[PDB]
Amino acid sequence: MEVKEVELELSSEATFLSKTSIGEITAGEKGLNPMELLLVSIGSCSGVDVYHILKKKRQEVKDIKIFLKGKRREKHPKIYEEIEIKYVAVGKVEEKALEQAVKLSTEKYCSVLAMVKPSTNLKISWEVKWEE
Amino acid sequence: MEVKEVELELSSEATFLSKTSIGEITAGEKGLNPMELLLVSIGSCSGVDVYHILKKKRQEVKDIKIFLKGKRREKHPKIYEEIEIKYVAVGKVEEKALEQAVKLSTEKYCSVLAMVKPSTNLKISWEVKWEE
Repeated sequence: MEVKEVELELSSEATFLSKTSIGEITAGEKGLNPMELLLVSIGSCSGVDVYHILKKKRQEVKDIKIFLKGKRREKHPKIYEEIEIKYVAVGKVEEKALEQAVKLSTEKYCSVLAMVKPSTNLKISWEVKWEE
Repeated sequence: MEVKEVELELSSEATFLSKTSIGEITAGEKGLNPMELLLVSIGSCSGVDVYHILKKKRQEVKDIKIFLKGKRREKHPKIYEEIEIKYVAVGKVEEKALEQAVKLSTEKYCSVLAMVKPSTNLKISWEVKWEE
């Protein structure tokens, strides 16, 4: 069982300097918004999967853009009732390759997404911009 | 329904520059680790709750340290089978005040934590270091 550890310490009002393996970032009221960070966590996790999968399937990736939008419940806790994720692959990428990468990631490989899926409505979409 | 939005773009191999409301951070294989970021997201979210609650209940906070440890499943998706969160309040803080803040946060206010709770075993603990 791989162990992941982070440590937070108050830096400013309701804000925390957060120590991770690569460095420290400020998260909180006056720093990176916590719920936006959750989306970044989801996007990067899945993004890592899509990148490796597209590469394994011989696609030529010039760039990968991932857009995430979350709609929060109005009452506490204000979790995301819905999360929209749109994947845009740029380069010589076949739509079928991107679809496989997205589905394997969202349904099997991305750990962050697997942890929140049961608590929200996930809407996934994707598109390719063929470029040389 | 408040809407939160972030946008990611490939920056280096399997890494993404992630645009949020305060700025951009690198998340991925060569940047902030995605699963460590989830822990930072959880810690800061809850941390924001604890800070405000302790303040409302007239406690004199000199500092707040939050330690999070996650134990991941060995098979995909490698979600956290367990997440340990330890809250340390420093200053003129009564243990009862910290307990109330932690429980209200973990059971009602923190949105990030509410989204992953159903998928893992959460172990919460706390302590105060009385300081003047």
